[PDB]
Amino acid sequence: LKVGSESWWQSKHGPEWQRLNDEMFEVTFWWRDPQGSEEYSTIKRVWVYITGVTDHNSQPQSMQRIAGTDVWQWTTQLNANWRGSYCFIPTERDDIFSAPPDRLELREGWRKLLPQAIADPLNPQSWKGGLGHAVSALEMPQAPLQPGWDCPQAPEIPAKEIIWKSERLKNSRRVWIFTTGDVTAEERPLAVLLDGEFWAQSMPVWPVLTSLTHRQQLPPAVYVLIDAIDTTHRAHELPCNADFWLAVQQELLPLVKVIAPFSDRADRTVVAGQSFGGLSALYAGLHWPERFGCVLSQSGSYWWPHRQQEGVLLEKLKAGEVSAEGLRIVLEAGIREPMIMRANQALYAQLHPIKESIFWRQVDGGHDALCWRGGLMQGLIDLWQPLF
Ligand code: NA
Repeated sequence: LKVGSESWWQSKHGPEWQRLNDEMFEVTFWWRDPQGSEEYSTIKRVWVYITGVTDHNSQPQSMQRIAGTDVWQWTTQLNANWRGSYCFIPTERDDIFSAPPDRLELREGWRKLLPQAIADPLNPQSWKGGLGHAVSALEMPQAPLQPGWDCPQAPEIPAKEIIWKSERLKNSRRVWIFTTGDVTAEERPLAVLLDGEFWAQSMPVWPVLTSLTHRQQLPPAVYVLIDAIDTTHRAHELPCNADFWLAVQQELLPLVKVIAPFSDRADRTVVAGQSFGGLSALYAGLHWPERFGCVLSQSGSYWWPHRQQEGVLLEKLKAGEVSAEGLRIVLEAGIREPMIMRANQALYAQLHPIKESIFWRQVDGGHDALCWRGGLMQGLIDLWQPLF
């Protein structure tokens, strides 16, 4: 009842929202200063950073402290269909975002601040982000269902983590092997997931796949999740790197097959990734359609390597150096990530001769795992649907 008191804080479990109109909701966020009120606290600003929203040309506004309390509060508006992740940035600095600002001023600003990002401690839905700070989930009421995520179930057989020591790549990484449905299942499709460490540890997919397979949305299957190791490895290995996929095919999969047998049918073999991983996943089906006949690409980085020039994959597809023949593809991108959107549309245009084998999807979200988690499940559902 009295704002900022223990009992008041008790009633707070993350942001609260209410409809403004048909299109928008108003949303309020609270952060509690561990250090107490103005007198006792060194905190000068708290920034709310919302993925795909905070980035998109006016001056950022801080949370404001309610005078005399440990409460910081900030209100904004969000689209009814929107879902995405956010973080708080409590900082002792007062120099960032003072000017009334250039697009590059903004980016620089957030670059300086993002190292101090934290998840909302009162939001139960928080995870270690992909960018070395924790984040929290926010979903507006009309955001679409994400298959399986609302009714996770304990895995029947927990995933096995092995170390894959690659002779070709001269490195070691974690691989997680997870099998679903009935043990005796024969000719189980294989799905390979890039950024495996994220989907194995940060936002574990196990209980969601379990849930969907139990209700026969997904066939019994073998999932192989590959650790990207770190940012540098990832940026070398994922974007169009033949040696990565030759190692995967010649060393990793034959190991996985003796531990967890799966089908050698390309037409049910899935390769799934996001950004560099989506690009990688397509690159794999274009060059080894005998092994990978199904591609799940979400927010694929089709601009690669050019951070106003076509990406190399698109160029090689234009030139007929590679064909998308013998492929089923889920191709997904968010509207709140405009440059990714454009690259994906350019690819889609190019894939015209193979247009009807493509599940083309747009989304009200950004470059954000909270959005991807749904499209990942739905994409696996679409690709495997002919097995039903
Ligand atoms: Na639930």
